Amino acid sequence: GRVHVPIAPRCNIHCKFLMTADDAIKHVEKVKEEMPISVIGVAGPGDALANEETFEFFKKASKKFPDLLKCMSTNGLLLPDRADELAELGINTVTVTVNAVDPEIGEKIYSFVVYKDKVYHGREAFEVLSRNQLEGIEKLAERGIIVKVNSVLIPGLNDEHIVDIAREVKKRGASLMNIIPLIPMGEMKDYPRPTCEQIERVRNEVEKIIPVFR
Repeated sequence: GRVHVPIAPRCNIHCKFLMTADDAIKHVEKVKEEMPISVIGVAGPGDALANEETFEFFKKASKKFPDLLKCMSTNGLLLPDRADELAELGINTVTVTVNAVDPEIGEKIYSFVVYKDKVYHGREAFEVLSRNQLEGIEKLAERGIIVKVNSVLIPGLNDEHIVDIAREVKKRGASLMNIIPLIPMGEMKDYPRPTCEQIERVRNEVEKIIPVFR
């Protein structure tokens, strides 16, 4: 019962691990006529916040679809600058991908970040992303938007660090954490998919700090 529309091509970060807005509206209305829908979301293919089409779409969906839950996923880089607008457009839930809170780990996950038309590399890239996404969680949460945090479990990189993430995002106002196992491909093809003993171990530990999606 959830429709995601692909209207957000541009991404503003490089992590190592199409419709117009009006065409997406017509798609939702056609899908609603054939299937019960309760949620509309924007999640990709890039970052939702890095694309003006995202906000044009939710503006129109506000009028045409007041009853539906509205959600989006983002890396959070633009959340401090867009959090107010998201609230005004009726976004109910935002999923923020947070893969580290310690820069010695985060610098190994992100290669660069593009923010206000400056390219940051390496450790500075993660520090900019991390500050913005964590502040963004609190700006969303204080406006009533449900914040869900996605964290990719990278064995040998952040596996023992996920509970630190959970403590930090809980302090900022997150409601739920979703631990996602790494699927190695291309960049970081040399990392393994986590064992299922490990994924359920970390889920059980995180659950003591914040609710976990299951």
